[PDB]
Amino acid sequence: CHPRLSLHRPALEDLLLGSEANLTCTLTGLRDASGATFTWTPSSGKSAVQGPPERDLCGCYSVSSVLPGCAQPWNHGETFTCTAAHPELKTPLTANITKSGNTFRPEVHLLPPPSEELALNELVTLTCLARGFSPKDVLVRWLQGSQELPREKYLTWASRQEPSQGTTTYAVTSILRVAAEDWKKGETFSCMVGHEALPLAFTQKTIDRLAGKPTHINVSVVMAEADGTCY
Amino acid sequence: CHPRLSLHRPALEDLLLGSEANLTCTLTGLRGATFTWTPSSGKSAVQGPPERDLCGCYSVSSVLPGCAQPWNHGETFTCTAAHPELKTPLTANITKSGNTFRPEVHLLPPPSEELALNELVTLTCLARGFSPKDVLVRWLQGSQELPREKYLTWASRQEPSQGTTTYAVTSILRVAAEDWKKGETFSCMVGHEALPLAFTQKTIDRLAGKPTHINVSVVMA
Amino acid sequence: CHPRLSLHRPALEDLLLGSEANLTCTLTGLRDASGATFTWTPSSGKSAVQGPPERDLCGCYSVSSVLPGCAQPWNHGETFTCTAAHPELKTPLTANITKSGNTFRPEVHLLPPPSEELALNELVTLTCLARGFSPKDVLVRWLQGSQELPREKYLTWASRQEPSQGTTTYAVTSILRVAAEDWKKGETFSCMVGHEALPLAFTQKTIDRGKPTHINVSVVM
Ligand SMILES: *[C@@H]1O[C@H](CO)[C@@H](O)[C@H](O)[C@H]1NC(C)=O
Ligand SMILES: *[C@@H]1O[C@H](CO)[C@@H](O)[C@H](O)[C@H]1NC(C)=O
Repeated sequence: CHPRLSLHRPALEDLLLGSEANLTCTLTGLRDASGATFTWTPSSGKSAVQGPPERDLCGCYSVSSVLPGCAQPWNHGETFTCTAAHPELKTPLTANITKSGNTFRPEVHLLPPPSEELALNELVTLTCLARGFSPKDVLVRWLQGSQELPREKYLTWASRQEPSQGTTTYAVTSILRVAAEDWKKGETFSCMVGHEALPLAFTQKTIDRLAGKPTHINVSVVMAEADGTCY
Repeated sequence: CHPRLSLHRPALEDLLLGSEANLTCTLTGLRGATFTWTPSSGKSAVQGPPERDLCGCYSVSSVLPGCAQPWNHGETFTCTAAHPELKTPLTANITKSGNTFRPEVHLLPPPSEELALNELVTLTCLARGFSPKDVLVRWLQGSQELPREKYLTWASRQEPSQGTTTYAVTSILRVAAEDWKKGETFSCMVGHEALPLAFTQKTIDRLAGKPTHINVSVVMA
Repeated sequence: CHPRLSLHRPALEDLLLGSEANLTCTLTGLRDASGATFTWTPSSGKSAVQGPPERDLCGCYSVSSVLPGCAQPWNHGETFTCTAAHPELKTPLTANITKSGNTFRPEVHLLPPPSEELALNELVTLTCLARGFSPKDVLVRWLQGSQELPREKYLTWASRQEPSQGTTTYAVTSILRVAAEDWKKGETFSCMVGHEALPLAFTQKTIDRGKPTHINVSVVM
């Protein structure tokens, strides 16, 4: 069928936890093949390698090419443009992308286990909610004590758009299931959220047994010398 | 392109609420068609009036109506289709699922960091541990059901265990702080196949997250 | 005394569990010739099937038929008609029924357990109360935790009419007794109420061991 061309921003985990930041420019809907080429406006090292094509719906050619080393121009607010010409269309196509403006930072919340899970004494679950952030890219990582847990032990959903009270914002959730003996020893668990709009690119919250559905509040205030010639 | 057919279970929103439960046998082809179910059941099917998709095969489908009871009784349905552009007549079949499990529903109180801004408070509903992945989530305020455009539910993913295969889902609802202060109640209902009464409900209000007792001691010495 | 004809309405249990529906049209009063054939105004393919002439006392052998498949036109608001022909009645008569209108949503309350029997520590009584619904049809079931109890552990009264301002509503009650051991431990219980004026066909209220907060403030000099 008829072709199309798009442009994709770099992935979030490589801009936060990494060094390299590859853009990409793809070309789908091509009939058989091409000996095509691309165009990038900053080209101080633009080894735009292509690689092999893939096979798409019913039979289609889909080839693409990436551009390495573009982290600090992306963070400074620059602009990138891709444009390709090929046999199987009349005119060259074009596309552009830029770093987003007018963003918001998330509100992170970590919730204690429900009351009826603590009685059966087998496993408990903790919930991590992030809310109200403007681009839809986000990461979630869990810790036990001060050591990171492996990725295959929890479940994270996707970022979706919430009902509107003004500006459009997003939200995401996650749950982690831990042993009910570690909750009663006094171990602490922590939830980390990384986003484009946060100051140092990560923030965290922490919870344990004494903080959350506490059923007891103990506080003792001692004031030593209230009548004591304050100079 | 390529020819391919499938069957589809009836939708849960009509198996649970009001019994008009259809059963659809679709097919992608014409690179006139027939269908035949193994229960004849008197009332014949309809042939789909043949939308095409994605520059490819002009797809046609068929719908057998009235399958609310024998789906629940445990029968088997098969659909066999035929087209001139096919070598042999194709087939598939579908039944009701075995070894099901019922979900555990929890409604969580809002976080303490949020009530100090006087804007809106958020409530969180969680359903966990059910084996067939079809489920419904609805919210209420008192007795009035809220419209669908007022809240947000996610998809029903598969949770990481090793015993068997179970699933989970979440949902949030943001209500006004003045209604939370006034003492109104909000509910979360969940519909599933494996529940004996098809629904279960949890309720919450501004109390019952409040602590049991507080001990303060000031020592002026 | 006269051989009378009547018409019923479908039972709320299977109408709310969704799988089928019935509608029965009765003639009794005299043991006559069993030429009792019955005429229904609509027929959704499968017509009426009369059973046996079911026996009764002192010659009052009844004759009555029932057609199946009356979920969708009954819920939409159709108007059904029944008439019979058996030789004693030479001039039979019309029987029209209709889904009721102007319904009210009920109010359900669960009351905690009087401390007079809580002092004795043998058993406690829980009371579920419904009030303010327009037709005289309910379903009351009890649960514990997330498991449903069998129907022989509790009793339930019938639906009386309350006298109040202007219009006519109704009320039901029931009573459950449970061991004080796990109730002291903290096991939770719940009461469900089924009605056709509710949007999702059910409501549910739970209860658990309403206490306020204790506050201890001490100053030491
Ligand atoms: C980016 O592309 C859009 C077309 O989607 C165009 O309207 C806009 O002017 C372009 N901006 C730049 C800076 O090229
Ligand atoms: C029916 O479906 C089962 C699996 O769902 C399949 O193994 C079988 O071949 C099908 N056909 C029959 C029983 O004719």
